[PDB]
Amino acid sequence: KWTYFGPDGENSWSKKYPSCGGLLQSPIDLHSDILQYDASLTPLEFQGYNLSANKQFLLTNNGHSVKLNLPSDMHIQGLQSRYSATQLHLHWGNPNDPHGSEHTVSGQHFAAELHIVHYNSDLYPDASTASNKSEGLAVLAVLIEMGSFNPSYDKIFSHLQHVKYKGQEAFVPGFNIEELLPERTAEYYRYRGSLTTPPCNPTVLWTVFRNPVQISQEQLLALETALYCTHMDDPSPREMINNFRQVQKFDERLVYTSFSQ
Ligand SMILES: Cc1cc(C)nc(Sc2c(F)c(F)c(S(N)(=O)=O)c(F)c2F)n1
Ligand SMILES: [Zn+2]
Repeated sequence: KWTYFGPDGENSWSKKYPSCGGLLQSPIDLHSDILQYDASLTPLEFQGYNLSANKQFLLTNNGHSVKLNLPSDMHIQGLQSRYSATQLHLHWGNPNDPHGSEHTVSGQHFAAELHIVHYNSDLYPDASTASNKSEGLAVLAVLIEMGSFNPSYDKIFSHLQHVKYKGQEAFVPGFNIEELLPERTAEYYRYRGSLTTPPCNPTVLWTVFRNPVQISQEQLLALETALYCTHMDDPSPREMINNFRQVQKFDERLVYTSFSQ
């Protein structure tokens, strides 16, 4: 069992999941000392991200986040191999300190973070197999700040009061997942790291977009207050808050940027 708070929290993940104490761990603070421009980093292309509106996709509260299942025909092109999507989900803080992204930029958290998980489908039959191979996974990260309402993020958030408890599910009509991405997607940070949850496998090629998107005050507060880690009618609920990992050491290494500074 793992959590973000108390005896099963992140300083204890290495007891059940040894890779959480291993090398290449994410997330990290993206700061000047550790950045270098790499002009060979080209734009990713996002294929099949305009999901059919006549199809539904499963939204689930899994006890650790809210996750939307994504289809195999969605992928990114541009890496050595094609990577196919498997799911997206979010990380956030809480209303008294609404700074719960995973990655930080020059020490600042953002309000929340979206992850769109993909696996190397040219070399591996599924995401479980890929998850133990170097560069087996590729995750896209979008930093989220509070400001303007976001109609495209609302296609997910409008369902939150109906997946309040662990194990609950909703169906979301397809919509264009590219509208969750920020401006200037050609500008990003790129590095080799790990899953930021157990089992913390060091097998993720990260792409964190440079620019954040905005969601409203009301949307961020729904995300921070609607959900629980526990089942309905568990007599001692646990609020799903602060489900982000602290930044990790990152020494002797570099994050590559597709933008110059
Ligand atoms: C290790 C493994 C195997 C499989 C099949 N899916 C997953 S899904 C997943 C994942 F791949 C991720 F990269 C992450 S994250 N926070 O984006 O690092 C995650 F939370 C996840 F839930 N992870
Ligand atoms: Zn994540």
